[PDB]
Amino acid sequence: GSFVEMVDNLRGKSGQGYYVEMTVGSPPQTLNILVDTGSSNFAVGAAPHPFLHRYYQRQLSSTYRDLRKGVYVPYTQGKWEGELGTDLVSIPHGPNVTVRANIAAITESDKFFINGSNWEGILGLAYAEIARPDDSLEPFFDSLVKQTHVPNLFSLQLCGAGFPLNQSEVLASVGGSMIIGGIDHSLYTGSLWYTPIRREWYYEVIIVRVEINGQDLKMDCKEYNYDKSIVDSGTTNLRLPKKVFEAAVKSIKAASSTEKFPDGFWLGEQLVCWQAGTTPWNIFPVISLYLMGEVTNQSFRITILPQQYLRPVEDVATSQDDCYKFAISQSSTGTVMGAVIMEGFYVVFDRARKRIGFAVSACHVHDEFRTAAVEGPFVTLDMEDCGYN
Ligand SMILES: NC1=N[C@]23CC[C@H](NC(=O)c4cccc(Cl)c4)C[C@@H]2[C@@H](COC3)S1
Repeated sequence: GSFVEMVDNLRGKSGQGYYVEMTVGSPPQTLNILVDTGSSNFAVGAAPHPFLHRYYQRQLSSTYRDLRKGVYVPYTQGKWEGELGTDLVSIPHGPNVTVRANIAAITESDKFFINGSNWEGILGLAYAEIARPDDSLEPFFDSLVKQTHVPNLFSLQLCGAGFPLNQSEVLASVGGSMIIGGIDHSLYTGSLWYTPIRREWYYEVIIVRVEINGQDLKMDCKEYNYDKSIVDSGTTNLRLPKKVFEAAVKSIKAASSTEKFPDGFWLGEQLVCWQAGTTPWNIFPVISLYLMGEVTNQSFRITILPQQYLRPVEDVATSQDDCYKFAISQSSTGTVMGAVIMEGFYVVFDRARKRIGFAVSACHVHDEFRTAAVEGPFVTLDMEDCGYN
């Protein structure tokens, strides 16, 4: 029904990530922690860094436990390195519980703590199979569910503002809700539709059809999920496999062709600005992603507006102009439905029943002519064929 104490517990924005307040150690040390469904490690800055206003101090925690194991976590656009341990951990605006949980204490990093992003750690909410160094390292949400009576389910309402937020504003604004252990009915409208989690590693789903303004992209559906499709709040953009990305950009280009933009716009590098309030939303197409249903030969679709895929940024100069970057980009690791897609929907991570549910978000950005949508059913065949092996 309602989990009031948890509503409004998030802050941030798609460009810097959305975070939750957590406490670690005895006495409690307060940190802001990235909410990240595309990884499985609870990891927190543990030594001074130019971009950390605070950090985990283990010697000040009487409940700290040293696991005496190192962990090294490199990805393409950055990396972190640190020391494993356990401690006591709470979420002040979450359920009224304290659990013992694995903490990776981060001792060295690169391009990980971004300047004035406001978070000091990351909460990987995906399954043990992609935890580092191996799956024996129990992810925070598993610890929580084993140690308390909190149901095996969480739900995310990420709220994009629709315009830029300065650092004072980003700190003062409510950025959404993470409901731990439940579904809050005031965070969405219309029905929740559910798609099966294909495999408990990332939050993996299957896309069976893509449309731009109703026009079927008409690729073999295996391309849409090559080599996987995941829901991932720790990534900004909607990321698409090279072949899908090329065909989608061609289609979006065609549909918006009454204005032409620099190639740097479509590559997500440079911004485009219009005079205050004149953004031509209507020239940009909607994007529908059809997902596999729970019922045999039944799918459903989530529909997003350019208000989701054009990400609001502050102008290079100083103007009153409304400026945006193109928040769809190329991926070599399969489809990634990031913050900008998730901002359109209430997303229910139903671990217990091995499914993800989507509903129109009560805080999604729209205009008077269109809104985001979650609709079904559609009769679709050979949907298993869309998955990659
Ligand atoms: N899901 C993933 N998590 C990882 C840690 C978090 C990283 N994101 C950010 O710092 C970030 C920055 C700005 C906006 C947003 Cl939304 C996120 C991305 C990493 C990639 C490799 O795995 C680890 S993908």
